[PDB]
Amino acid sequence: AVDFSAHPWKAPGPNDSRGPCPGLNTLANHGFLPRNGRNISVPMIVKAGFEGYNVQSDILILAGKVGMLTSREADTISLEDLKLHGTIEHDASLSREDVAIGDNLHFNEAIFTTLANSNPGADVYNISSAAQVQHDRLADSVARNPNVTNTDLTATIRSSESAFYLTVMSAGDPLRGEAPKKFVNVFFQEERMPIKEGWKRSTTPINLPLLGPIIDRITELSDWKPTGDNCGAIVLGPGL
Amino acid sequence: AVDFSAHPWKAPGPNDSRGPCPGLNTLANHGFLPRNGRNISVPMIVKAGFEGYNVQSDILILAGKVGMLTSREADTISLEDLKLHGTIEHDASLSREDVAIGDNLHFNEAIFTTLANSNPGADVYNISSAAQVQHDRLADSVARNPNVTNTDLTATIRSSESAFYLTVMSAGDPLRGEAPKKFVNVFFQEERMPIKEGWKRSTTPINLPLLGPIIDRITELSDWKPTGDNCGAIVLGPGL
Ligand code: HEM
Ligand code: HEM
Ligand SMILES: *[C@@H]1O[C@H](CO)[C@@H](O)[C@H](O)[C@H]1NC(C)=O
Ligand SMILES: *[C@@H]1O[C@H](CO)[C@@H](O)[C@H](O)[C@H]1NC(C)=O
Ligand SMILES: *[C@@H]1O[C@H](CO)[C@@H](O)[C@H](O)[C@H]1NC(C)=O
Ligand SMILES: *[C@@H]1O[C@H](CO)[C@@H](O)[C@H](O)[C@H]1NC(C)=O
Ligand SMILES: *[C@@H]1O[C@H](CO)[C@@H](O)[C@H](O)[C@H]1NC(C)=O
Ligand SMILES: [Mg+2]
Ligand SMILES: [Mg+2]
Repeated sequence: AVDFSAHPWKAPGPNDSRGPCPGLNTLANHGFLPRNGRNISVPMIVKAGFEGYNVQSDILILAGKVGMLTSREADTISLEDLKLHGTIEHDASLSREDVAIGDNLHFNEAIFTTLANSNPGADVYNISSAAQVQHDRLADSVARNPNVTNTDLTATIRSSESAFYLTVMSAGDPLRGEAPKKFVNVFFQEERMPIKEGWKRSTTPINLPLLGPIIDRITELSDWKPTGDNCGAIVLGPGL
Repeated sequence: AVDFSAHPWKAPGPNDSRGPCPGLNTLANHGFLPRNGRNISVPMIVKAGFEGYNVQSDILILAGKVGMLTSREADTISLEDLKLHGTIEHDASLSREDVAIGDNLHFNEAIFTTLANSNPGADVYNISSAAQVQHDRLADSVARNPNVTNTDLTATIRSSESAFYLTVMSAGDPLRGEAPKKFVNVFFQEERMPIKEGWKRSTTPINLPLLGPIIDRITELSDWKPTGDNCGAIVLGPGL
């Protein structure tokens, strides 16, 4: 029984490491991960994701070990390391700019406008709105970034990230693939768990069987096509 | 420093986990890594490679974290996990068969014949012989394997592996890029440190600055050329 009162939100300090991921940033901001954002292992991510969000080890082990590639350390990262373009970090993010034409690390309100204005007339974001947002963000990158990378891999990662905001920030049934806008907006804009606002950790485990169909449905509805070579190669370490 | 007398060679039993890598298998056979070949983390690899071979953390962290992708565990592998084709394990190996046409895991004497007969007339293997062997092994895979994969990435990994046998099994000066055949043959054929034969751990650290030029020279002298998509995508986990 995690006591969320024992995990208060605190804004990061000047020497706290933060990355392009609102999920991990939010866990650090509540002390489920180290508040300094440093020396974070995959076991630590597994535990934090379980405690904070009820996200299970299947997805966190897979994504965590890919994330470990971004650091120079044997078995840890700093959250900022995860900005390394072409490992996980990709163009056509929901709340960050493309690395070739801007800042791929920090929350950007102008970029976030697209998500914030989605699913007009409803009080939730859902699978169809998530797909529309992905379509529109990719169109923006294609229009403004001549170095855009858009592949089967990046498209799948992008749908995974949309599935995450729809499930982790849901009103309590992640299967629904819908989340209150008031929760998701706090998650992105403040990297805070919207506890005041009425959010509670899912009592349903969020695992790959739960996320998989949501991911695939978002992709299907997004009118997606690859760009260029469609090469699914990742960057294997920093510096290279 | 390191007590090699506390690290005797013992042949693996039928249940001991062993992989396609003679470097890690040899460390396990001397107990620098667990003799059962299981529950191995990147920190353990870093320590074992330092103690056994004077290989430094830079290369072992980079390679080790890519190797961790081959298991389902948060921060460990079994050595056999590393056989996963298309993460690190590749066609045109020095001592193993290609997975599409044979056994990509165990030492194979028929395959090893090419390396064993290289640098005729000399008592060492060196950079030019290593390059010739790589050329010949790739030609063999191209001739006989209808699913052969040959990319910039696999070529670089193959040259890295050649650089490893030339440096770790050297007669004490790894910069020379040459190793006694009597040492290298024991390393491959027995996965044993050739201590009775007169081998000693390098007193010179083996790191990426040392290996990089050897790797690049081997590639250069092998007359390597791209043969197709040349898409350097790795497999990011088992079962995918
Ligand atoms: C295994 C652990 C994790 C790793 C290594 C990781 C890594 C990343 C990285 C590198 C990005 C930036 C990609 C980009 O937009 O360019 C990202 C984005 C994202 N992550 Fe995570 N993540 C993890 C876990 C989670 C969790 C548990 C959530 C839960 C809500 C989450 C939600 C998101 C979202 C919504 C984005 C999109 C941000 C945007 O498009 O602006 N992640 N993640
Ligand atoms: C960082 C840790 C290591 C990992 C994860 C690793 C992984 C691997 C893998 C998966 C292979 C098989 C590739 C193939 O031939 O298809 C391989 C081959 C090889 N490794 Fe390692 N290795 C590591 C460290 C070392 C060390 C310290 C040496 C020292 C001599 C070494 C020497 C070799 C050699 C010579 C081969 C070629 C075998 C052949 O072509 O038949 N490795 N390694
Ligand atoms: C943690 O990460 C830093 C790099 O940010 C590294 O220098 C340090 O050795 C790591 N280890 C600790 C403090 O356990
Ligand atoms: C998303 O919500 C909108 C507005 O209520 C609705 O028209 C649409 O059908 C919903 N889509 C899904 C997948 O529920
Ligand atoms: C695996 O290694 C961990 C960490 O060192 C240890 O706690 C555990 O007992 C090991 N398990 C086995 C099966 O040896
Ligand atoms: C390798 O050894 C052979 C035989 O002694 C020699 O001809 C060749 O020049 C050597 N190559 C290098 C790079 O030393
Ligand atoms: C191997 O290549 C043949 C064509 O020569 C193809 O029919 C077969 O599907 C390939 N197998 C794999 C594992 O891709
Ligand atoms: Mg991005
Ligand atoms: Mg192989």
